[PDB]
Amino acid sequence: KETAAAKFERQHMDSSTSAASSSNYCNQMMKSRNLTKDRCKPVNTFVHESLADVQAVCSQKNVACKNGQTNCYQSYSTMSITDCRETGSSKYPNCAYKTTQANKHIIVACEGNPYVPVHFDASV
Repeated sequence: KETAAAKFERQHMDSSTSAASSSNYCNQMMKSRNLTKDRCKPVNTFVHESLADVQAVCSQKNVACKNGQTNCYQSYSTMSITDCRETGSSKYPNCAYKTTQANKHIIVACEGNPYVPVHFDASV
């Protein structure tokens, strides 16, 4: 089975594009990255940075996760990210998403040995 670290990568990393400029980026990526089985996953963010630069966030600014737990880390810099949010007319199995692009700080939850991202907690 897919580890938590691997799931974070599949769901949240997109190092090979620098940004989403296409209105169809999320429609394609949510399907490609296996986020549309059974139900459309409603909301998901992709990060357009190298895996090593995202992994490096686990030793950046320690902050609380949005549930108040202490294993979250905010990137010092903004990073290029894309939010994918299921539209108000989307109907599974034809999952439809609004793509929005921005530079924002990311907040990841890290766990394990090695201590790596396992959840995309928030953006700032």
